[PDB]
Amino acid sequence: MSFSDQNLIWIDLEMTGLDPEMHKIIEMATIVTDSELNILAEGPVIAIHQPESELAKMDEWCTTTHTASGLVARVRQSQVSEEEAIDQTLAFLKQWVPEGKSPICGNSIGQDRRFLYKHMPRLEAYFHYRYIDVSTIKELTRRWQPEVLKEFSKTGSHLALDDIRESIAELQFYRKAVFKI
Ligand code: NA
Repeated sequence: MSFSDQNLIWIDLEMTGLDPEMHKIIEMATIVTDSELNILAEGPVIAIHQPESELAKMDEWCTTTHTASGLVARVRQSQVSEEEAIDQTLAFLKQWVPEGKSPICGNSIGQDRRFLYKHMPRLEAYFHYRYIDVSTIKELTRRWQPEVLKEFSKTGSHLALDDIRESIAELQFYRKAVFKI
């Protein structure tokens, strides 16, 4: 419909920890915006099944966070593997953005990209090599005019779709508050 090579692919992952070689993806969500950050479509929100032995690698922060959000129960119930999650996400993205054109967009998105390289390389390959990291702008704002940051707050629920929605809202806030373009 509004298929364009200027559209942006936003992605957030939840994981069993911080180390791609050790840990696993347990949730993925994607959103497509246009170049002006208008949300065009939300993609599959997928709790990815992992066996107990992988969930058992989670530290206290991960265990309490992902249990209290209901994600662990959804992971245990899920019948969707990483490959099926890739397939579903690619089938969605191909309707909105061409392959290789959108940077990866989100908060500290380098960490997510590391997990994509290791666990979902077919999905990583869909992104342009660049990064649109909203936390880059957060950090520069904290240093150049930190009082701006008191005007925006995040819930930070670690539900992947809600957090990527917050990432977009954060960048929308920055465009009005710290940008002049
Ligand atoms: Na994240």
